[PDB]
Amino acid sequence: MKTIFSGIQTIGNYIGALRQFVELQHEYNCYFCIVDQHAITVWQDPHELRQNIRRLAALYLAVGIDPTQATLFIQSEVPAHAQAAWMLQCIVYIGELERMTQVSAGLLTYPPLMAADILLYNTDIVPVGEDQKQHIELTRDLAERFNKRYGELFTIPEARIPKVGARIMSLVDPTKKMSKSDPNPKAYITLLDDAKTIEKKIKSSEGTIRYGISNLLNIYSTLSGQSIEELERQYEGKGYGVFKADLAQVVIETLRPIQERYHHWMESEELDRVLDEGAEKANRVASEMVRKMEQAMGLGR
Amino acid sequence: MKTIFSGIQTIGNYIGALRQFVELQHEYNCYFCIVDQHAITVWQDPHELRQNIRRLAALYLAVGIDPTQATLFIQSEVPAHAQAAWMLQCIVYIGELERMTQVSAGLLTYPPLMAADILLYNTDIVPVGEDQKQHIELTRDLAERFNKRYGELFTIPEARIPRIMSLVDPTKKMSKSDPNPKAYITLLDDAKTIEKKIKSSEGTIRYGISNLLNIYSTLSGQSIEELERQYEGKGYGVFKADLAQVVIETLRPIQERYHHWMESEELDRVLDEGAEKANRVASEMVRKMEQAMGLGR
Ligand SMILES: Nc1ncnc2c1ncn2[C@@H]1O[C@H](COP(=O)(O)O)[C@@H](O)[C@H]1O
Ligand SMILES: Nc1ncnc2c1ncn2[C@@H]1O[C@H](COP(=O)(O)O)[C@@H](O)[C@H]1O
Ligand SMILES: N[C@@H](Cc1c[nH]c2ccccc12)C(=O)O
Ligand SMILES: N[C@@H](Cc1c[nH]c2ccccc12)C(=O)O
Repeated sequence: MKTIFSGIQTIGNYIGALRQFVELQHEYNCYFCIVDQHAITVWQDPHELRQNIRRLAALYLAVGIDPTQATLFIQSEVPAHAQAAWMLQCIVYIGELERMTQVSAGLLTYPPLMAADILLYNTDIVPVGEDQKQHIELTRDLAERFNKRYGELFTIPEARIPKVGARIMSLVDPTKKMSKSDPNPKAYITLLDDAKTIEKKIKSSEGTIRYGISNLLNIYSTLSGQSIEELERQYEGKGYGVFKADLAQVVIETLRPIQERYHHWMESEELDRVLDEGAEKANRVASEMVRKMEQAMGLGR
Repeated sequence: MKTIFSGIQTIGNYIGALRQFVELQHEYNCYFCIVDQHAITVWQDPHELRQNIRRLAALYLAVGIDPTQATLFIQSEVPAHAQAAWMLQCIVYIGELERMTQVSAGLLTYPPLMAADILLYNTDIVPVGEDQKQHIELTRDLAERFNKRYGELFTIPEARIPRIMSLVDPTKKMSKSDPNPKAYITLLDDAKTIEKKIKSSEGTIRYGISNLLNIYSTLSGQSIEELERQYEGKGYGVFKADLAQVVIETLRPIQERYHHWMESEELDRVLDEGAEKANRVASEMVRKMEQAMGLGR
């Protein structure tokens, strides 16, 4: 089976990145890494960090990520990551690092950690956007550079969101992508948003439902299963008011089961057990790579 | 006891640092790390590397380093090293790094790794020279910045070592890295090489001749005042012949033990026990670090 690696630091994420994973995970060997070591490249409150790792894990599970199916782990719990990362920072060039479009040295040297994340698992696909295209080009060069010197250890990874989905825009600025990092909470809808916020958020000159309206349609159709033409027919003479009233219900219906599970997980001692399994599985596959890598460089014995 | 940490990548060395430790290990908690991870910041042949790691260990044991006493281990075998290094590579500044007095990024980022090497063990002293003084001030700075943000978790380390020149250039310092193999005497140099190297205008033994006295004076236990006396009214030929014998006598039992360690499988066992011990101390420091930063659970 092919290998997929996703490193994770809104309904736009569910719909673009996170949704097709609940089933893709059945046809692929999937890894969902919570990159907490990448997160400290910037200022964190230890309490929020620790607590943000938890919710994320519980959310991926609440969404349908199956731990029997996929490997969901926390990056720092697999030391092979920081190990392979060091070896790769020894083969990478500063020039390469500074040329990175995107001060603590972590802001500069994190690219080799992201490459280690990927290369450790002999991954084939990396479900990332164009914003990470440069990071992938680089981990692909690093793999090639190492495979040529020491002989082939790595699969050269490819940048793909297999079965990718509609791009979700902001509710305040439909020319802007939906981002949880938005200063206006009204711009996005969070997977944990309560029925009432969703409604209010959805509620806030031409008047025709035909493909901001184009964003509400993309949201409506992916979430309801209907085609944009179905809905264009459905609302042929209808106003934005009832369309929105309808759309707010399909969003609440989607997030309800999700939110109900997120809470069971957050309360379950099974959450900690699922992450323990995932790091064991990962440490195993990763630990093996690290020693094949050292074997090749002449490290230790 | 106070903790001493030494990271290792001639007789100049032995006289300088390594020899005293044989006594010190009993009074201090000493760690002798073979920095194989630092070694890869520059081009290595995988075979020679793997090989040099082995002999360095055998040489240290052969010199008198007591494993029941100190901790001799290979850096790569303690993962906590690269983990702490990353955490410290996020608090260090690039500017800090770039002013580093000393291309592959390993050549710019290894300082945070060298500070972790030290900080992981709550080391009090680091027995290094002046060339590392910029390196130590930086690790004292990183520890400081960390404690003040998170709380008191590292002992601020001191750089103190509780000078032999080249034999071909007495204004230059002895260094294996000399293009000229006669500039130095290796610990493994045979008796013939030792003699030759030592044989190679005032003609008076008073303090390149001041260097020989210093080599002699300390491998012998005698003193310079007492050696000047001894060698009143003789010249360099005898002085040089007696001195080649104190050097052969010194290195001979070291070479015997070294060879025994090199084919003994107690070697791999001393190293296993060594990494095990390090992993224990370091691992705990690491989870204490992630605790302060909020990493994992
Ligand atoms: N508003 C959005 N619309 C579509 N895809 C998104 C949106 N927000 C995040 N993603 C995707 O979800 C994943 C999370 O990465 P990030 O871009 O940081 O959000 C990536 O693959 C993004 O491409
Ligand atoms: N030729 C030498 N003369 C005196 N001390 C030396 C000599 N070589 C090494 N040392 C000491 O032993 C160590 C090895 O030097 P280095 O490992 O390059 O920093 C240092 O701590 C020096 O202070
Ligand atoms: N760097 C990515 C997250 C990430 C870390 N490691 C990865 C490995 C593969 C894909 C993505 C990642 C981001 O900014 O969100
Ligand atoms: N960087 C040192 C060796 C070293 C690595 N880590 C260390 C920690 C403490 C003291 C020295 C070291 C050298 O150039 O030789």
